[PDB]
Amino acid sequence: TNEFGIFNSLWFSLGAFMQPRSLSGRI
Amino acid sequence: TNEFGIFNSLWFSLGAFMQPRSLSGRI
Repeated sequence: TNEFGIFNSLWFSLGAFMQPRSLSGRI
Repeated sequence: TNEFGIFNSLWFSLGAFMQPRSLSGRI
């Protein structure tokens, strides 16, 4: 569960390093 | 194996000609 948060934190950091319809994180 | 590097070099050249979560090449 701890690593699952690391892989995700690295994915959101890739969604950070700039460029479905989950309204929450969508806006 | 030599052609596999050519098809890829042409794919990375397309990723070059500008516009998953492999952190390495991600950043």
